[PDB]
Amino acid sequence: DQCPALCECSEAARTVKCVNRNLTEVPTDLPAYVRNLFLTGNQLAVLPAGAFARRPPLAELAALNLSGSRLDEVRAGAFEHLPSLRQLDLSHNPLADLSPFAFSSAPSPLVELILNHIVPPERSFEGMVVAALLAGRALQGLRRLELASNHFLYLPRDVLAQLPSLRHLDLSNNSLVSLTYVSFRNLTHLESLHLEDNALKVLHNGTLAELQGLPHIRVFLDNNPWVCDCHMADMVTWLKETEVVQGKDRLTCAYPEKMRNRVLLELNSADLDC
Ligand SMILES: *[C@@H]1O[C@H](CO)[C@@H](O[C@@H]2O[C@H](CO)[C@@H](O)[C@H](O)[C@H]2NC(C)=O)[C@H](O)[C@H]1NC(C)=O
Ligand SMILES: *[C@@H]1O[C@H](CO)[C@@H](O)[C@H](O)[C@H]1NC(C)=O
Ligand SMILES: *[C@@H]1O[C@H](CO)[C@@H](O)[C@H](O)[C@H]1NC(C)=O
Ligand SMILES: *[C@@H]1O[C@H](CO)[C@@H](O)[C@H](O)[C@H]1NC(C)=O
Ligand SMILES: *[C@@H]1O[C@H](CO)[C@@H](O)[C@H](O)[C@H]1NC(C)=O
Repeated sequence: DQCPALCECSEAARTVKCVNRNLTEVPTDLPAYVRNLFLTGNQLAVLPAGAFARRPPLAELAALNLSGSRLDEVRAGAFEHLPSLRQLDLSHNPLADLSPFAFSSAPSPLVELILNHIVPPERSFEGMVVAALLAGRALQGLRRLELASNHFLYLPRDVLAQLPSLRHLDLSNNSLVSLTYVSFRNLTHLESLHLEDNALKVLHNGTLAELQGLPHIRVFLDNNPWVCDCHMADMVTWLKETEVVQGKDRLTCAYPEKMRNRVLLELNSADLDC
């Protein structure tokens, strides 16, 4: 019941905030009632196994925000003994060392995992993150996954295949160039796909047909360097026909120079040349 030093607590809101206080470790005496825990703006460095494990357990803790706390290492079992944990945010931490077992018929309770801007200053980083996502099949109930701003070069096919509860996937502000060797064909449950601010030049017929087949999907494609040549014709025709693209009026050509900033929806065959 008390409230740890350097924290603010509310029994009524079941909320604990230990924010911008330069904590170097997770407080040991958190009250058992906590449902929402904010540990942002600190200097944690490393989160060890069982960093939140207590007796009695924090059995009500459902939302945990560790954003912007200079974490460079998250070790195996860091989140163990948190049977109610639904939402975890590790964004804006330079995670050089994310254990493959950081998050792991007995799946993790996690539903939402927010991992934006986790890439440390320049062993594949994307590979390390994917391993942590897929270890033990622990992330079965995961419905929302955010992986913005990570310098990722590819859309990881294994994540789409092996997290089939996913409803929301954010890969905005990465460096994706192509979707050619990834299939969206069977992603029934996928409701949102954020691909804004990548390096995509064009979408090909295969991709377009796959997306068109999904019952719930909303795709975000703004601020990519689209190339308005003859290879763009299928995508322009699709864009005119589709309802799955959000804010489709904003999509513009980056190249060639004579088409720069032209709206894709307005383009006709005579504009799309090679
Ligand atoms: C985790 O805590 C952070 C830090 O307070 C929240 O960060 C804010 O996020 C909003 C929406 O993305 C931004 O517009 C703010 O400017 C952010 N502030 C900072 C300092 O980064 C973040 O929303 C929290 N997430 C959850 C799920 O609690
Ligand atoms: C936390 O650390 C930074 C860097 O030393 C400092 O500027 C800041 O004042 C500290 N925060 C608090 C609340 O004292
Ligand atoms: C986009 O990504 C780059 C690379 O991670 C980053 O430095 C920048 O802050 C990001 N933009 C936003 C809005 O976060
Ligand atoms: C969806 O299709 C991919 C191949 O494109 C396959 O690996 C994956 O298992 C499929 N998903 C399900 C739920 O069967
Ligand atoms: C319905 O709308 C909400 C808010 O726009 C969204 O989160 C959800 O993904 C949508 N659901 C489906 C099934 O499209």
